[PDB]
Amino acid sequence: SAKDERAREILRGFKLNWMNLRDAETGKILWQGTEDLSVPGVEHEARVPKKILKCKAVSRELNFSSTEQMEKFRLEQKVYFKGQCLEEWFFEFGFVIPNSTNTWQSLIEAASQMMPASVLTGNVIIETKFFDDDLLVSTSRVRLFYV
Ligand SMILES: c1ccc([C@@H]2Nc3ccccc3-c3nc4ccccc4n32)nc1
Ligand SMILES: c1ccc([C@@H]2Nc3ccccc3-c3nc4ccccc4n32)nc1
Repeated sequence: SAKDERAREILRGFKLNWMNLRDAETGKILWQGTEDLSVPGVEHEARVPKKILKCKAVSRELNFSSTEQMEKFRLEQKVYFKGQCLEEWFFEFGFVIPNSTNTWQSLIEAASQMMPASVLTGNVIIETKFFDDDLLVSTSRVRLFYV
């Protein structure tokens, strides 16, 4: 369909350039990277400090480029533990200018009692879906290790 084709054009023009995660209370950077963890079809991996699980909230900065215009760029993310969804998060960025580069800041609040890092590590998958409005542009997964 015309929509399948537009989703592929948007994905072809998209890159996640860099990202970081901070403790929202202190501001300190807990994780950073420059690889595009949203590329579909391969399982990505990330190692995060275990103490991130004790944060009341984490702030994310996500820097991305897009050749295509988007009217309502947004994300749906699911935290899966051994295949079961524990939490779902929704975030909206909105309009994206064609051929722009953009930094998107989001706050992720903890929900309700966290299992220990040693039980979670290697058993959490974050599934990220990027949309333009109701159009699914890509689905990607990162497996998390807590260190
Ligand atoms: C390190 C850790 C988790 C991710 C994961 N995976 C992601 C992949 C593409 C874009 C954003 C993320 C991301 N946002 C997160 C917010 C809270 C917890 C995990 C989150 N992710 N990426 C790198
Ligand atoms: C604050 C906000 C969200 C979470 C969230 N909450 C989680 C709930 C169940 C399993 C894993 C997580 C989780 N892994 C994370 C890796 C990086 C950042 C946040 C992460 N989480 N933890 C503290």
